[PDB]
Amino acid sequence: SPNLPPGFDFTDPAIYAERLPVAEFAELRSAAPIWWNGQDPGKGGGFHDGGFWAITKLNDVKEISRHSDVFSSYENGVIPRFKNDIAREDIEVQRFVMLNMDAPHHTRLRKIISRGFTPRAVGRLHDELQERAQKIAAEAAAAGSGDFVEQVSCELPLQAIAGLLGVPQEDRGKLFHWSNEMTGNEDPEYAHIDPKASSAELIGYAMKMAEEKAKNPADDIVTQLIQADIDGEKLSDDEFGFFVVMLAVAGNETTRNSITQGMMAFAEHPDQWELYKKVRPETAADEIVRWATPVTAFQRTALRDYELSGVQIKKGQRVVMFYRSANFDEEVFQDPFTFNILRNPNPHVGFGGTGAHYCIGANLARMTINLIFNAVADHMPDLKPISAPERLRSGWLNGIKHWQVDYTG
Ligand code: HEM
Ligand SMILES: CC(C)CCC[C@@H](C)[C@H]1CC[C@H]2[C@@H]3CCC4=CC(=O)CC[C@]4(C)[C@H]3CC[C@]12C
Repeated sequence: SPNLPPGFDFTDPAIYAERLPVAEFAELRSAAPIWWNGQDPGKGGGFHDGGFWAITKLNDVKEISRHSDVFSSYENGVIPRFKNDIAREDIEVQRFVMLNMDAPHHTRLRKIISRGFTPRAVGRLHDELQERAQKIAAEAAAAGSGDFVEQVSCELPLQAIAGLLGVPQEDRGKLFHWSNEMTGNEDPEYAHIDPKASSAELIGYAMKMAEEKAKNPADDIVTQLIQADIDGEKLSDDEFGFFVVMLAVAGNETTRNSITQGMMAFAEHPDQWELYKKVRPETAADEIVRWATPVTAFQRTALRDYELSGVQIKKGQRVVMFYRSANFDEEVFQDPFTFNILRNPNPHVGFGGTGAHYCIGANLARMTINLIFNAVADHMPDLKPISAPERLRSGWLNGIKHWQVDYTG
């Protein structure tokens, strides 16, 4: 049996508020790479099934991710932890998010939304995003010091997703705050905010945008979605609203945490920061995503009994894929605990295990990361931290809320 504290739960948001449980994941990969993480009644983060299988090795993450015929996103959704008292209907409403759909309906909605994330569509955004990155870093730098998360990390992904959606840059703050409220609900900084109401506020905004784009269509996702046809029928209001929920959250709660944690890594590894500033290599974004693993974990539910790496998984049981563990898998990566911005091949699973749900934003994310680090290297090459990062209290999202830095060092 692995050497862990009795009752230890790898989805416990109390851990992530303080730290990433790196030695605990390392202990599972060594001792029990697929391991039954039991959960006491009422302590299941919204699930009441006694616990789940912790999946810690990259090969097993791929096998689950790539066989969605067996491992369902729809049955319990993919988020493995909510507040302990969330109502089951409030988990099930998240089946209106494409991330939580299975084929065939998943297939139809993904085919539509992917039309706006083609490699040449993303490549067409380069100059715009570059111009924004330089402005963001110049403005942060002129302030001398401050919160890197708010001044640097959040802006470029937030502008990017607002521009893609068709949100006027003037209302971009609204998306960001609603996304933070919906994903921060277990953190004391978001105390007294009902995430259901924040979802409803964003959805209401999305419906205002749908009326705006119905009269004034434009080259943007809201226009695309309200015009979409599935075999003759428009997206339902529920699916349209939750499309914007999903996109606002993916846009505002992933890339910014890779950027904060990439800069944390560069502060800890000055060797790699000098190399980055000189060469600006095209492999840096992927090492930043491996090192940052912005999504710690997503889950699936077995639709039939299934043998995985000698372990018998039962129909109806949850498997929780710890990307944070897989991205440090000693049998995959040469020196996983070395931050190496030249690492290649780099078969990390920051964007999941591949298969039907693979991140549609991955190339956008990598562009965003490269553009913002080039701008930070240009405008604040000697930045240094002032105090420790403040981590988000979440049992699946690996967030940095705030991080005080001196842009001058
Ligand atoms: C470094 C940044 C990002 C990370 C680490 C990340 C990570 C992920 C992960 C782990 C998944 C689940 C994949 C799976 O289950 O196989 C996913 C799905 C998805 N992501 Fe990303 N993401 C990032 C940025 C973005 C951005 C910027 C957007 C869009 C603007 C985006 C849009 C989506 C969408 C729509 C899905 C659902 C795809 C589906 O279910 O078919 N992501 N992402
Ligand atoms: C990487 C991206 C694709 C991830 C996107 C995950 C999104 C869809 C998830 C993450 C947290 C989820 C929210 C959790 C809080 C919550 C409680 C409810 O009672 C209503 C639904 C909401 C408001 C959920 C809606 C769907 C959200 C916003």
